[PDB]
Amino acid sequence: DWSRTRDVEDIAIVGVATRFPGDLNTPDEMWEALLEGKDCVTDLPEDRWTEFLDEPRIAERVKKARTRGGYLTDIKGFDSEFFALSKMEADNIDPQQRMALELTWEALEHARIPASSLRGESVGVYIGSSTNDYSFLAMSDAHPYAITGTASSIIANRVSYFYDFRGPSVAVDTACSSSLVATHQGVQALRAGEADVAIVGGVNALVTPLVTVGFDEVGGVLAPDGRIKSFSSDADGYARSEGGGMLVLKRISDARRDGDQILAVIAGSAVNHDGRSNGLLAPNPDAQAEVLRKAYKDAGINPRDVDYIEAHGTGTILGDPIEADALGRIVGKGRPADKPALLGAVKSNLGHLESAAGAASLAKMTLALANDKLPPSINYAGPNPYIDFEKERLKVNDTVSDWPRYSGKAIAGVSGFGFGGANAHVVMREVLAGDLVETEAAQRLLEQAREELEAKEAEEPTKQLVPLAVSAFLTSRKRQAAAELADWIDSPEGRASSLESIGRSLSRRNHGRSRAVVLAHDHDEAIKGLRALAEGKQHPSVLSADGPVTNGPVWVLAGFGAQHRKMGKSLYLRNEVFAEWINKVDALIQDERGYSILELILDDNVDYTDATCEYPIEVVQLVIFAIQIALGELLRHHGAKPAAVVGQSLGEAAASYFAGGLSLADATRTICSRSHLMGEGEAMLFGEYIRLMALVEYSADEIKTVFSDYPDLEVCVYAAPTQTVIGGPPDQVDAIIARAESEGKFARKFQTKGASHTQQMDPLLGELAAELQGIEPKPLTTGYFSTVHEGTFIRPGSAPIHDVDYWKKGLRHSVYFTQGIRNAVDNGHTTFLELAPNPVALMQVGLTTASAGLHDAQLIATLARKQDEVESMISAMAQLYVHGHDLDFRTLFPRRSKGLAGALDFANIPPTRFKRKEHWLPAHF
Amino acid sequence: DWSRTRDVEDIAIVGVATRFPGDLNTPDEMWEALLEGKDCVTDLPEDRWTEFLDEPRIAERVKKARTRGGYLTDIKGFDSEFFALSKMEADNIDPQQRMALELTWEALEHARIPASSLRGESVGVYIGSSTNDYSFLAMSDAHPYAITGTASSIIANRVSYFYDFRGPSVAVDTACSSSLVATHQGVQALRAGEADVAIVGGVNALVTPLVTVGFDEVGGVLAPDGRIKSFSSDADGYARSEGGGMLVLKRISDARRDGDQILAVIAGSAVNHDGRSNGLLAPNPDAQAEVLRKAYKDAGINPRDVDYIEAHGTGTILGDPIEADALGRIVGKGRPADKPALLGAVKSNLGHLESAAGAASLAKMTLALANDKLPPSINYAGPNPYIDFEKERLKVNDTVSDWPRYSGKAIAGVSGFGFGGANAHVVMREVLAGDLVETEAAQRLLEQAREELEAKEAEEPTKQLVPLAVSAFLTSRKRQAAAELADWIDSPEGRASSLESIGRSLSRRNHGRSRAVVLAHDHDEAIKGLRALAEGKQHPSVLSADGPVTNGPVWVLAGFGAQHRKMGKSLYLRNEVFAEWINKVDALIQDERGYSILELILDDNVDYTDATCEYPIEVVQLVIFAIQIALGELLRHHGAKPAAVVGQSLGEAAASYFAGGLSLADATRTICSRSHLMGEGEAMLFGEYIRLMALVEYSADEIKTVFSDYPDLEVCVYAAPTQTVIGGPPDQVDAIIARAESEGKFARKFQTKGASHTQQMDPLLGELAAELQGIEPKPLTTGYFSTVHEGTFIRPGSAPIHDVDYWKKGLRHSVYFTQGIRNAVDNGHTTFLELAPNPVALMQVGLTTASAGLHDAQLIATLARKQDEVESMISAMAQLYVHGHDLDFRTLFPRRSKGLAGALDFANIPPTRFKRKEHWLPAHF
Repeated sequence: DWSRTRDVEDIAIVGVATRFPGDLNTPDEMWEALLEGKDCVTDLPEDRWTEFLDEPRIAERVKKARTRGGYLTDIKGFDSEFFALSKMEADNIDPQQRMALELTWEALEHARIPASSLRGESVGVYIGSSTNDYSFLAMSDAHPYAITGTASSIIANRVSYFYDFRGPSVAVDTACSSSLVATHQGVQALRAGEADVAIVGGVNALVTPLVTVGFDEVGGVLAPDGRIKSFSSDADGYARSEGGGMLVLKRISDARRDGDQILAVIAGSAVNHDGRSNGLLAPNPDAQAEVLRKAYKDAGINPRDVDYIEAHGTGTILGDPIEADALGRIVGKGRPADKPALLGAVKSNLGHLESAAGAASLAKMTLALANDKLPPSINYAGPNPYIDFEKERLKVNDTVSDWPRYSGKAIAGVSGFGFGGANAHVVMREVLAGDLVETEAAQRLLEQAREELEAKEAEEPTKQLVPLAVSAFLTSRKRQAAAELADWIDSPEGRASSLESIGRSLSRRNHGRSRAVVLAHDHDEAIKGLRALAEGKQHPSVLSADGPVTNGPVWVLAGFGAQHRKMGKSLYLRNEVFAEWINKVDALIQDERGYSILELILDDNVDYTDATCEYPIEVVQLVIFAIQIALGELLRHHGAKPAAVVGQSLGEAAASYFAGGLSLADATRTICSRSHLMGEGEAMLFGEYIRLMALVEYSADEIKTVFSDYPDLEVCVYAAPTQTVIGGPPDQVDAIIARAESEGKFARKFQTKGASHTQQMDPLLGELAAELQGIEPKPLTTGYFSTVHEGTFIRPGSAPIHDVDYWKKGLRHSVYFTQGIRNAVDNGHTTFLELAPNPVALMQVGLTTASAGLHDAQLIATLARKQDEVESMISAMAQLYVHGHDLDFRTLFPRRSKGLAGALDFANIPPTRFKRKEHWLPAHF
Repeated sequence: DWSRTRDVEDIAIVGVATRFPGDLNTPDEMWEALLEGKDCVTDLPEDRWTEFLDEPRIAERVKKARTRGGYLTDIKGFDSEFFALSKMEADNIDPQQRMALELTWEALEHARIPASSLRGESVGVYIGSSTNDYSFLAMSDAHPYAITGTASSIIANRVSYFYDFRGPSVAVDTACSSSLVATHQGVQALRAGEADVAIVGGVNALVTPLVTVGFDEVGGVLAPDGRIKSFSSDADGYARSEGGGMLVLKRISDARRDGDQILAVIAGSAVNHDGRSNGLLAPNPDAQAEVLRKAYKDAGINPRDVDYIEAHGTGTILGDPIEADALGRIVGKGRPADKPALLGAVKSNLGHLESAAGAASLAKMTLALANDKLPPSINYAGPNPYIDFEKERLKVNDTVSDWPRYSGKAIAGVSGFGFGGANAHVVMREVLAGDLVETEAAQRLLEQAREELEAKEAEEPTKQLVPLAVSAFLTSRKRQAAAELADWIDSPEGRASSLESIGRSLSRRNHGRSRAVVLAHDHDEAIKGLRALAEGKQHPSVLSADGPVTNGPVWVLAGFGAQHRKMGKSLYLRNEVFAEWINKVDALIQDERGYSILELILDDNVDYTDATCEYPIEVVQLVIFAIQIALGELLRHHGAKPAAVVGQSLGEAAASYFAGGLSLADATRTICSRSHLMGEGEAMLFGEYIRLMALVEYSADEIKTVFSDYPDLEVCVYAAPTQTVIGGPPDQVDAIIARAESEGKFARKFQTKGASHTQQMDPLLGELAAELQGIEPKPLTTGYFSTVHEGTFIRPGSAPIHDVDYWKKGLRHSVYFTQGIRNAVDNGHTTFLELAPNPVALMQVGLTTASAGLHDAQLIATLARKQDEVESMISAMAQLYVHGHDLDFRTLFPRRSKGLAGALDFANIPPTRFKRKEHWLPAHF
């Protein structure tokens, strides 16, 4: 009978913003006032309308009028610096635009949706306004800036400009029901694409008495006392008020997917017109009946099941019976005498907000549905004698009461009728639960580690590290927030939080250009770091910056001499993404070589030297290669992406995969063949043709002059401008070591039996090439710095370069690591990230950057020896976040209890604070 | 690739209204101007802005400005009487509202959709406005009426009030692209229900120089000469203009169903925002590319197939290259160098209509698509050096040219970008052909009649009667239109019309309260009648009235003594609905009695007396009963519906079917059994028990006093207050005839062997009741006047009353025909319609109405003897239409060539004329 004809989604409400009379600037303040039954109407403030006063003719006319209603405590204040506006431009801005910008920010903050994440997205803005009062002050004389400020279209266009919204931006105007119409258009859009999020609301302002005087001149419209008595025997008119409100709307499927908290659900809505009634301003009950029937038909809900109606409630002796009649025809039809539809109006509390009444009504029901209480309707001294509630199945709820839930759930209706004839109705219902629902030995070692780990935790439970993010568009604002946050944490409410809720809440706040992160294990550490961050004092557990870096990060894949007894073990057990990719690489290696690496990573006795019989030279490279892949994909899972990559003789395979030149399977083949061939080749020869490598503190120019006396020696790696790795027979290297010592130059030996990038590789090329057949190089798609091609930068989209000859050249010939780093600095890159079990290449990079004139380079280190594998990747992510690099900070705080225990999560941290300064347009008249 | 993801309909355009500069008040004037390349820009009129002038400070500031653009010749004029507005209220009405009311009327008139037919329907109004200039004049001092007049919401709400629209009524505001946005919302609504017709457009007005001065103060915005040079090397700004336009939109399926002419088709549309660009007023090419891609994706059209683009064309040196760039990215991508997308802008002809540019652009393309020509773009002195048209696959069409039709059809795009960032695009295509597509002897006699009819037509072809309808809200306006229409008919253009096109066009005009109809066979007769109607002179071929009657018509089903040789024959051959229902009744009678009546109707020799062996008393009733059913259903087919019904001893069966008490089959059984039983019963007895009936000029009171001496006599029918039909033995009736003659009272005998409503029926009741078993009386659903229950009115929805005992009582007891008529007059009924082959009961009704004090009763007569069966039902329909009764006058002019020869139909009759009087708000400053 009343089911949907069209298959459409239900819209979800995730945010609310309030700027209503009575200092109701937040939903929490609004909810308390409604329960207490607060009358927010008050006399005209002494400082309002002063521009028109001082003229005896208009002044006495104003006094004769009523001039009593809801007025904002502060309307002139405005934080122009926050919204990037000049004083001259700000002074010529209608307060309607100011409210929209402020309300939009609060709504997203209330919805815990970072405003930065919505930049460039398809977000629609639908706002209702009717009166351009502010434009009258400008024309009293003026500046051209008043054209944009006082325009109605700019009310929404400006919002979509500051927040960078790429969706529809229109300002509707249906008089007293504009807010509901704007909500209707947003709901219809989301059901028909065209957007993913929608900001819907309305705004009004009483800047001049022209409209108020006009209504008083008509007579019988304004109440003498300024109080509304919706559905009462003492109705005598209404009073005009100012304010605004906003809502955030998303498809219920998206809200469930994204983890957003759902406060209420909009099942459907409808709008129509009264047509030819007994005058333009005379309501027509017949049309009101149709829109109610039209709305509930779309919502797929039988009106007999409704529990509460937020009526228009204009306190008119003649217009109230008409509204009740229509409700009885549709809503109050067939109901038992003991199941009336509760009735109420918010205008009794706040007044008649012309273009914002719908927003106030929607907010009231949204909070009521999110909670489980129905606030009363004040100013009810008895039923209207001209309305038969018993016959119409209605009841005016003038006391705090709970939802009857006739149908088992909560359903509400919001109705708003304009004075020109336009009508609208919105159907709302509570959120339901249904809306929240759509290798043998390796196992043996794995079980032992988990049992040992669990047993050790019982003796000493470790305290999890929590990164607390603080950000703002200015450093001064950033540190002010930290001090406010620290004070709240020290308060009993803060002490009663898990310290993971606080991080989760902060991760969902706007991530500005000036960013800071605090690494705290408990509340006390967080307070100390935040207090230090309140000023410029440094702190080991505090990361801070003043602005983002120009260019993206560079990933370094060296993976040489960075192995120890237990690497990749702790993070494998305590992380899933890292373990997942480790297994995938293990399976590929098992297919190729026939053995698993997990038997080595999980085993503790193995130290990769004399503990593994199967060519320790081979396994070491494979384990490092697997770790590099897992770390890179882990960073990708959190949103990180590399602008450029570079490797040093061992990470070329990993670098290719990250860039995109080769697939994971193809890259695994290259490293496996390279590693196995080197291991067997080194064991094949011993004593006769053995050649070892050593490190020498020499430059490229010095190497050419000194290699003349030593013909057989070759250059292997250009680690640093003043350092180089060379290989050759022990006698030649021994002489070089003695020669360098004679000149005071530091040198080493690396104590490594293996030797790559020398003549030993020559026999291996023939068989190496055959094994590598079948690989399919692809376009890079990412910046590259080939150490084998003389450190020449390669742009994304270039032709494939990872052919077989590429790997043979790298294995045999030297690698220009230092040259590539210098070229990257020339292009402007300043942040370098190393993926390895132990950072050893950062020192080499630091020397190159300093030699190139860069001394404040960002050297980020992944897993390091003798440090917890966790709490080191978290720090690496924080540094990327601080310096403006790509990172989804919300991924570090996954939700455990979605829809079950939301109270303990999402702590009540302080909100963003604005510095409001007077901005008004002088006038004399 | 570009096909639709969602299954949605294509929207059709059926009407256009224009109020653009250059006296372009009609599409025909607009189309001619575009072809001629007319520059509608002109200097400021001397009579404009005089209120602000006379002040030296503002006056010299205005002169220093440009003050050159498109201005309306007459803006103050307004026909308040037509729209029911007082002088005080009209003076405080913004011209934007006035244009919307006028444009809406013209659009429906252009679309040939009666505005009266849309009253109470789900019609949406979406109108774009940005500046409330008129409100500044009111506040210079004022009246409260300025609140409604100058409000933006009332621009659309007032339209939906005057025309009684029950759909959405909202006023959008997106600055310079509001008109396109309004069109977008209407298109989306129609695809998602919520409405059946949509009025979309925009309006602007230049009442004050405040906005013009502001732009001049900025500098670099307004052109010094006021001329726009869209896409030219001499672009130096633009000029502001005023005007408005409207369109009528319907789902293409509905337009095809209703016969509406389709001018163009809207495949799809889209809107978005520029986001954070280089300033609020700086356009963003990236967003423009997305909306074009977004729009064509919805339209299911590949952009490479577009043939013409109606660009924004603001004549800005910096904004024009940006628009071209986006077009090249999407539209001009992959095109051959010899297939460019033609480019043009209407702003060059009219100027920059802020909130009405989209309406002007849509109208231009709509006329171009309806025709087969592309108008040029004026002010093109060479391509812009900063735009590479060859590389972007674009061409500025500066000459009259035909559609290239790259894809085989015509496709166009309209783009409008606001100064705040909002953007929109609409895709249009021409209307295609595919869019316009989804009883033996009786036959022998039927063929003879058709051949004889066709043969007779050749000797003398009959001239078809055409009812010409003229109507208006006042008699004076009605007769003024007739004189204008008559003059046009006498003109060569009128003489070149079929005279059926003229009627068809008039049938689709608004049907007001004051209505008139002219029955003309040729043009000369129509002119003579219209000229007579121009004044109060009467004319036999002219039907006129000053206002509708209060209550609905009453249908009278007597069908006694109204048979002749050839009844229902001429209309059966020349009408389909009448023939259809005749056959259905014939089949039912064939099942019951076993013979067909068509053998009698079609036969000419039969005269229903001595020519039919099968009980002429029986066949006569059946033939009359069949005719009554056919006429009633024929009237229903044209929209007529009865408020009440009444019958006289023979139409009770037909009256029951029309009311709804009984089904057609059940009613047929009652008459068949009644007729057959009477025929056999009368033949059963002869001489001994034969009793005949006679008419006597006596009243009911006189009958009671006179029946004392004659015991056996009975009253049969109370035909009139002073007349009565009685039955009895011939001796008793003979004495009554002599007695009446002795007193001078007229009497007759009826020369009828049969006699009903007497003792002869008593034996027939027993068998009559058995035959009638199984009938299922139902609720009436219509007013009834039972002549068997003492003429007591019965309201609709009453319990069934047509049980078996009801028919036995009527057949045996008298019928109170006069009493029922008097009761109907008491209830207020004044129009009586008789369904019978020959009107005989009207005389009886006329006497009763006069006796009750009603002398101007509307007595409408159906088919009459010795008159053409056609041209008599047409007159009956005209009288119902004239007196305000329900009738779809469009059904009398069916379309023959839909989409084939539309030129010869839908003549170019004069349009509605308004009397405009000055209505302006004085101001001093």
